[PDB]
Amino acid sequence: LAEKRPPPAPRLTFRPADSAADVVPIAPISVEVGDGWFQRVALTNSAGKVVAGAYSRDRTIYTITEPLGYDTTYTWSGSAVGHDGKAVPVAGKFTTVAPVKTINAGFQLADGQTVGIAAPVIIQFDSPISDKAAVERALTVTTDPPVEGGWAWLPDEAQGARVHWRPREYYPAGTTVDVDAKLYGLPFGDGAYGAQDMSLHFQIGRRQVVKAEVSSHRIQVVTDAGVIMDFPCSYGEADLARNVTRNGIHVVTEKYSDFYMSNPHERWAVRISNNGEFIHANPMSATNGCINLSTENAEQYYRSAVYGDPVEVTGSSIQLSYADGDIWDWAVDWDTWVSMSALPPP
Repeated sequence: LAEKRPPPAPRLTFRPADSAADVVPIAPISVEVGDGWFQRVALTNSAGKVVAGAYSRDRTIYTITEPLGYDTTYTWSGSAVGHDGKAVPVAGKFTTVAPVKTINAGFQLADGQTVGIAAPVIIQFDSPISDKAAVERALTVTTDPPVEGGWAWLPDEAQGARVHWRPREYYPAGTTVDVDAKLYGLPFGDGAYGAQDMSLHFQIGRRQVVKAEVSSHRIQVVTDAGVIMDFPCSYGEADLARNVTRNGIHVVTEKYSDFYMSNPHERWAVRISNNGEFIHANPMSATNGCINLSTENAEQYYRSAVYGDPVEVTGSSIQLSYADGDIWDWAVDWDTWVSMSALPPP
């Protein structure tokens, strides 16, 4: 009487497909239907935590907005209505990748920390890294004002790989810094995967430069206010190479009102290298390896020093090197720094 052909059943498309394994936890997750709309859709993990997602306006595509765990099986549930009014089930599952190890990371600065104009940004991993190149492309640095700088890999330590970021010149005073590392779901190398996304905000403090000419027996501290400290001092006399204040731009890191160090008890000490070079107080009259001040002067200097303040050392036979230990970043040419990037340069 009135004959014809039955019309369209809905057509579900899962990205990722049912029973997929080794799914990367930051891949795009979705279920798309055709010839019909979604009545309900929801995705849960093995423990029944509902994962937040979102429909498309047409309500024919559902998508996950938050990223997933590792080594976790997720399942789909819901229905989509066809032109019938016939509801059809939306049901499926997949398991995310389960890496050999999650490699972590951690900046050596805190959020909101205020530092000197030569502060490097140091990320320290808790493992070696096959694809250093890939971990780098995840990194982003934003400064205000904008400033030229660059990532660079140093020799893996006993904790693991490490990477430093350095602006080519000093930060302008007051510069805000915002660094972002998108490492979650990131294949570091082999079956190892990045622990988690990281981010850091910090600011550069007042411009303060130290001027330390070994032959002058003087040290100067210079700021926006001008020379604010000119002190007589004693440098390391180049008679034995254990006892020469190394040459080049140093960076202040630690400081102690009172410390006890059984070398390779200080007062008002400021560390300017992991080789054990300090600016501090000690009984003298101008030699050694440090930079000696009167107790009174060392105290004045000390109270003004700040993590990341540069100390310019000049006129010395022995350049500051990797051998001296962190921070040896500013004691190499920009081109050689750029060379240490795991990606090729502009």
